[PDB]
Amino acid sequence: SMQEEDTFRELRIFLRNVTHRLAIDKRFRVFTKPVDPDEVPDYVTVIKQPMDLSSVISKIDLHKYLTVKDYLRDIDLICSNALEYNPDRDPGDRLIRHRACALRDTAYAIIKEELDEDFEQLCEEIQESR
Repeated sequence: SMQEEDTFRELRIFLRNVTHRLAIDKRFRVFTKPVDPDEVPDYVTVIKQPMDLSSVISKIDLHKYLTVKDYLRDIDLICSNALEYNPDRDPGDRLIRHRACALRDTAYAIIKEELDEDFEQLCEEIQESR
């Protein structure tokens, strides 16, 4: 129905806004674009599902997210990829992991405060009906 398509449009608006706010945060610069093959050639061999905030924006616009839970799976993937690829004790790896955790925690915190649970449940129920 048109009411359902309006629901998903509002969802995309909400997701674009959250993603923007993450993408403009200086801490999260490393997560705004794909890892560059030239600089890190073993990346695509170790990490089987690369993800980044630019790809998330593209996915929003392609209607790939019909719930906030589906969006959060890709925010979680950005974070888990960073933890997996950079697991060592040195300061460069520890910094990226701290930033990855902050990206995840920040996204969840924005969503906890600004997503209406009945809106999410509506999206879930429409998604399940398809």
